[PDB]
Amino acid sequence: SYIDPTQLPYDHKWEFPRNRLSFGKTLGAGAFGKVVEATAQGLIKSDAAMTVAVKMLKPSAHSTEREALMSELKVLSYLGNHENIVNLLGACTHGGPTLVITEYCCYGDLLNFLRRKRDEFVPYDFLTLEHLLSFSYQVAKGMAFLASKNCIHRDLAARNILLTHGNITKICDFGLARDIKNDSNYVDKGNARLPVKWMAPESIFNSVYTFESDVWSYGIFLWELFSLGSSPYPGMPVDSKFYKMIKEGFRMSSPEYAPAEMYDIMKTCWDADPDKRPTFKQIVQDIEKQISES
Ligand SMILES: CCC(=O)NCc1cc(C)cc(NC(=O)Cc2ncc(Oc3ccnc4cc(OC)ccc34)cc2OC)c1
Repeated sequence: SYIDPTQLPYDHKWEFPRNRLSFGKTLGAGAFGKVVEATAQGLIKSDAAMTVAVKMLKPSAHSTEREALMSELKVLSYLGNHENIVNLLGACTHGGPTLVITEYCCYGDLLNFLRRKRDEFVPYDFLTLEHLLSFSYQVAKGMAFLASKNCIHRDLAARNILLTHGNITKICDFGLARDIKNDSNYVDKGNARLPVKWMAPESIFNSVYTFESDVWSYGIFLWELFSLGSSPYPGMPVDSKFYKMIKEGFRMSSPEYAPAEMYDIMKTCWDADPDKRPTFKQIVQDIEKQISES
């Protein structure tokens, strides 16, 4: 962490009346929080209703989760509106519990979209390599933006990327709105339940989260993307042998649909030395080159 989100301001330009929100289906839910679909009235100038996604806490939440949701709101408010990030539309801080209102992404999380389109994929409404290459570029653009705003995501994965109109991918963070206890992609590591297969060695062994640890996770995201939604390190459990192999330089082979030039990006993201890993800006530039050559 580079910034203290508790020292960030909350612009009351974001404040929305909670009486104007009609709650619908649950998009995602965890132990202490949820993401719910809602209709927001008078959010538009013409007073036309619109579909939004509302993140909020469950009555099960404690003061830690209440602080975490307020810091999340202050970070989302601070970041501003970028095309490859979920865009904050408003919030309800008075009259009750905190409600973080964002745009609704038509097609949900990228992981489930990739698994759904797996059997309807062609390299050259069919999913293609052109789409995958555009998703990899958009995620590095969004991540390059967060790094410039001194934000470390800490949980970069296909599950925390959303797909909307015109094949636009948006970085999100379900966080407390994800059931990490029942998600096999989160392992028990001490007092925590962490996404070990997406984590840099320095994050696992020293709990260090940098710009470079987020780049490692991006390399895992790329493997997921070009494997069409497969789980990393297939058939390998998170045990004593797994940590040993990662420290010994073992890295996954290319996913089945990854261009050789994308696997090169993956290999550099997974360098044991964080200083030898590319920046998200270098990655954007690298993918730009690859896209232009197509
Ligand atoms: C955690 C603490 C912190 O400081 N974090 C920094 C940080 C950084 C960034 C880039 C984003 C965030 N936060 C969010 O992105 C919150 C959030 N995440 C997913 C959400 O899920 C959905 C949003 C929109 N549409 C959907 C559609 C769907 O199925 C159709 C299904 C789900 C959806 C909704 C939602 O807010 C309401 C937070």
